Amino acid sequence: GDLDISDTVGVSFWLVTAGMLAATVFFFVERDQVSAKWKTSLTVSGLITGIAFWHYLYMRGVWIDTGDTPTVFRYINWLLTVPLLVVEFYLILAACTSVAASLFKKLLAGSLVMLGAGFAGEAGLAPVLPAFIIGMAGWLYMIYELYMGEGKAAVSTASPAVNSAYNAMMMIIVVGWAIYPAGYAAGYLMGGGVYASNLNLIYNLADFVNKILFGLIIWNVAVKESSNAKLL
Amino acid sequence: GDLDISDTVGVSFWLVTAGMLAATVFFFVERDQVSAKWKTSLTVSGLITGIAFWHYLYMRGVWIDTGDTPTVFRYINWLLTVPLLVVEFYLIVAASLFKKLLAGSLVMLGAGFAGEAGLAPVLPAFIIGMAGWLYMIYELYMGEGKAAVSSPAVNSAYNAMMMIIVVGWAIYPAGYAAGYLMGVYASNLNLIYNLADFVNKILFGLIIWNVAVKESSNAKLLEH
Amino acid sequence: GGDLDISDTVGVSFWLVTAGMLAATVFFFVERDQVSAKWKTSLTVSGLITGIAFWHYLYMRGVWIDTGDTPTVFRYINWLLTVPLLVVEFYLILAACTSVAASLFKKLLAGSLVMLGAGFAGEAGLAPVLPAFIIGMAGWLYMIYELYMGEGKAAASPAVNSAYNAMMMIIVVGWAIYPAGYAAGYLMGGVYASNLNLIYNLADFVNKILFGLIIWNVAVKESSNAKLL
Amino acid sequence: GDLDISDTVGVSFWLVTAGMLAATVFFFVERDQVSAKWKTSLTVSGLITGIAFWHYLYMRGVWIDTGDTPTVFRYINWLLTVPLLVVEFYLILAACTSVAASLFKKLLAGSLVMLGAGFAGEAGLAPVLPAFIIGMAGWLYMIYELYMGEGKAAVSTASPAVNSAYNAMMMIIVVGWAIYPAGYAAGYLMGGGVYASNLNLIYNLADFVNKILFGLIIWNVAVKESSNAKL
Amino acid sequence: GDLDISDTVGVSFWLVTAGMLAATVFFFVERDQVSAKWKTSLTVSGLITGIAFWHYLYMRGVWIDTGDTPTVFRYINWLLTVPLLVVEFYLILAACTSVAASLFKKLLAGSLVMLGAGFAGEAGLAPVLPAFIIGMAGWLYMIYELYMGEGKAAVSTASPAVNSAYNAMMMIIVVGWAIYPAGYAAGYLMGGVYASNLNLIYNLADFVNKILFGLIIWNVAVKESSNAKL
Ligand SMILES: *C/C=C(C)/C=C/C=C(C)/C=C/C1=C(C)CCCC1(C)C
Ligand SMILES: *C/C=C(C)/C=C/C=C(C)/C=C/C1=C(C)CCCC1(C)C
Ligand SMILES: *C/C=C(C)/C=C/C=C(C)/C=C/C1=C(C)CCCC1(C)C
Ligand SMILES: *C/C=C(C)/C=C/C=C(C)/C=C/C1=C(C)CCCC1(C)C
Ligand SMILES: *C/C=C(C)/C=C/C=C(C)/C=C/C1=C(C)CCCC1(C)C
Repeated sequence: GDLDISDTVGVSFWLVTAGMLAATVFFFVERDQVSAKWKTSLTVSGLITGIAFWHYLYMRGVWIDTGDTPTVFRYINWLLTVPLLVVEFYLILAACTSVAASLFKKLLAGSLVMLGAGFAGEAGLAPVLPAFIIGMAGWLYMIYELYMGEGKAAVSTASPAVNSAYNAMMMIIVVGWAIYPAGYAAGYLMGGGVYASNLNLIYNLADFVNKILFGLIIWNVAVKESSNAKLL
Repeated sequence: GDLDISDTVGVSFWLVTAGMLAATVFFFVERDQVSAKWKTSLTVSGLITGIAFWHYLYMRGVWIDTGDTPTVFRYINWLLTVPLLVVEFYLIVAASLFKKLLAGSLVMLGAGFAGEAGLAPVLPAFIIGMAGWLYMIYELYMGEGKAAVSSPAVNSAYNAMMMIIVVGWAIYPAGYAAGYLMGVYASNLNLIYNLADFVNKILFGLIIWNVAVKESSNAKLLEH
Repeated sequence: GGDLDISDTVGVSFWLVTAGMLAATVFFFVERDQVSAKWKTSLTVSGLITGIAFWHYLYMRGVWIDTGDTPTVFRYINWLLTVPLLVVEFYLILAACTSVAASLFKKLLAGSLVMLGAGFAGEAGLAPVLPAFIIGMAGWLYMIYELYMGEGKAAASPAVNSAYNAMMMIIVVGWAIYPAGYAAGYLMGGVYASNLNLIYNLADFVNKILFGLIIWNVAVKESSNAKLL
Repeated sequence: GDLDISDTVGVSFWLVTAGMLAATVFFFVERDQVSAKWKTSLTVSGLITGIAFWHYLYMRGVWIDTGDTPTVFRYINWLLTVPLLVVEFYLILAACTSVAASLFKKLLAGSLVMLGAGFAGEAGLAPVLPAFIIGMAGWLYMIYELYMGEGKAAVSTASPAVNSAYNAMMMIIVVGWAIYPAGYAAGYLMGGGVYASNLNLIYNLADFVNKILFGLIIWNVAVKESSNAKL
Repeated sequence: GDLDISDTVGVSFWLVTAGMLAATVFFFVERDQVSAKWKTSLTVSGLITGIAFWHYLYMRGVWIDTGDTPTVFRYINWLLTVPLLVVEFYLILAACTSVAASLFKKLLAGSLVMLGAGFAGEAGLAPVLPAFIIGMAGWLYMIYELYMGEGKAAVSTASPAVNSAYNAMMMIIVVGWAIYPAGYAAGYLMGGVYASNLNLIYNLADFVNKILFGLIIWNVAVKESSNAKL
């Protein structure tokens, strides 16, 4: 049975699964193109893409066998991978800020509320819009604390590579992550049934941008910095 | 079809299965950032998560398929993994302590199993289980443990292995207690076991990793 | 559970190329330790191209044997994932030769996406077969154009030159087998299912394995030469 | 359904399967902890544990499914691994004596007689008692050749590591290997019926001792030498 | 159930499958015991045994389910692996002569005629005996070109290791490969198909020529790499 090109959510799942699998191999193998300062970052990136891979196989499974949005798998994957992205965030902060381990506590706290509220909405354990609002709070609390709350502590200019990582991190958590709540709105906040296709299409683009492309930017910083240190 | 959310135990199983997979990969890959002094410790850590992963697939499998607590899978998994944790201490008087810790661990698990499998009433089983566990902690003080291991990095490792067997390990008897010694609560029992395996196998290996990476970086830094 | 059907010529070809991508992937990933930092990402990308092909070859061949129909979607999804990856390789190479390298990447991607879009519309019956072929060649020739004339018309290293040529050579001579196969299938005025698949499978072998091999040969030579210091 | 605890043999296969899994990973991954002097040894060590894992999977399948002692799988496994262990013995002996090549041939001949006889017994192609004796002769001919025959050549303490590995080889053939004929006696040479439970339990233990544990001995010696030689 | 010991060839398939599995692992892992000169060699060797393994798994499936000879899996396996052994030969040849590229194309052409012929026979596409003679000609032409043709161009003392690898290559294509036609002869060239002998001989041939030949190269390479460091 060839892929059904009409099942475009079907195809999206397929594409992203391959993207996850590839990225995963790429992050692990390229660990040797970066130095000890950078290796653990690549491990975590690969680990994030890796877990998404397996969860993508299951997500696609259920879509195709039932045509229902795979909410529980979706959130289980976020539950597992969001904390690790937070760990990448922490790893970056620890290079340029005194408050890195305290921030990590609050960023984690943000993310759990963000995710729990989201899930409540989609699970029908809470009305959609209220749940969206609390979720948004969670996400925004993280942004707040990172740049305006406790995070305002240090913006150490010391390393061009660390500024890049820091820049990339901001970019991902602000515009990067914005794709998910966009997804949630499209699916649940237009006119009450669920617009299941557009929900999943957007979620799928968001995991690609946020798991694969973020990983990719960090690797590029990592390789560039690694190579300049070699020259010297 | 989609994962059934109302099955909290099923979900917990899923999550730790993934945690174990992830940790196993992480320990193996990260061996390249720790000196020869630490590599084997990371191997052993990866082995523990590895075995736990396979056993989590089956434990989960049983739960979804029948609703029964996978007691034998659980205990067999501990039987394979707990010895490897004790090995990690020997890697740190040594051969004597290992043998004593092993015996403790085996008395501990044996009694636990006895109770859960119905080969002994649960309370006496709990006491002998507790005795075995308690004997392990004892041997790390007045006993053969008062051999002040020369090496700060060795000490941070040892301290953290000291702490895990005391506070980390307590989650299991807590698990047993919840399930068998309250007013069987299979659901609560499996939730605490899951959490205990998660904390103890992942975080402990994370500790060793952390010490090892720090020690190794410092030692390559003094190579100037 | 029987022996491979010998009558089924298309099956044998799928089977073979499947194996070839499998071998190739292992080859490229393993051999990374025979090339320098300057070349390693190339080999990775090379390996990911063949690895992703491998998985899709497994599905393609299963679609063929179980139904006998042509695996258009699996075939195009495969190229959608691998072609940009091949363009990334051109970018990686071109990062030496010019400072305009990031521009070319953007343009070559757009060209190739058009090339595959046209082709797909053709085989999918979303657009008539012959005009689809035309827009197909447009994207392709546009790619070839921007490399030979236009922007890619720019320049300590005797290896980046061979790899450059390798690229210019393959995107012209190598990639040609694809529209050659499309013509064979849909442009004889039914659909020539077997010829199509045989040529595509042949093109994939040549362009994914043999291209990867050329880069490997350049990287290996350069790394052992630069080692003499 | 959960593992059945009353099926002792069943549990034994499960434990040993998993041990073979872990040890395979252990011996491969740990190769970067030993010098070029020892790597191939750890490779062969992981191969033996590796091949044994796959066979343990099948052996356990058979038992769980039929209750029959999985003879052919057992001896197929031994046929693939014993020659490898004999290869490891040759490598050690290479560092000790000039007679190393003929010893290897002699030992391979011994072990094949040994395994052939044992198998004929268990598969019912020969009486269980005489097969055992020929089995034992092959085994004993190996031991003889190491201790009194062409192997009385040179103990030659070239290295403290080579000397440790040599002695490890010398012990295992005797004390470690002895578990197998003991298991075979227990299963075929003591009763009315075949004592399959004991037989499988003892073989399981013997694979564990000889593949996993003996592999760890080579690993131990090899890590110590390599770390010492580096400084 | 337990493996069926009466099925000699069943068991034969089992034994070489596992040997291919082991040998693939051996060769990839052991690359860190040889220097850059030899690493690709070991990679090709692993690739040969790796392809063989996957094919042996299908070949055994076919022998159990049907009891028939898996002729197409076998030749498909050979079609993938022989070109690779020839690539290996070219790598050996390149350190010994300057006519290596010409030799590679010659030997490959030889080997495809060799395989196409044997297959045509076994598949029933061509009478069994003329097929044998033709396939045999392809082989012999390969042996012609190495000993008396373009191969007469040069030997090499440049290294005693390259000289060993050369010698092994010359030996293998003569005594090693000879096991294959012997098997065909056994199977199709006696009375009115001796399927067991054929398959036993071919499994033996794959073992000697893929696993054992591989081991010889590996050995040359570890000696040479170990001396090089000294
Ligand atoms: C790897 C996955 C990542 C980094 C996922 C991030 C997901 C979010 C930031 C989701 C956010 C949501 C809101 C901010 C509003 C309520 C529910 C959401 C979950 C979809
Ligand atoms: C990797 C798994 C580990 C380290 C498991 C450890 C389990 C224990 C320390 C359990 C202790 C128990 C008691 C002290 C009494 C009741 C039964 C218990 C076994 C689970
Ligand atoms: C790994 C796959 C690669 C590099 C595929 C390349 C495919 C092409 C260059 C296909 C080109 C086509 C045309 C130029 C005409 C219209 C449609 C085609 C797709 C088959
Ligand atoms: C990895 C497995 C190994 C090294 C197995 C060795 C098995 C033996 C040495 C068995 C010996 C036997 C006899 C000496 C008496 C006859 C029957 C036996 C085969 C089990
Ligand atoms: C890895 C497999 C290899 C190297 C196979 C080699 C096979 C041959 C040299 C077969 C030769 C045959 C003849 C020389 C006569 C014609 C029929 C044969 C194919 C089996």
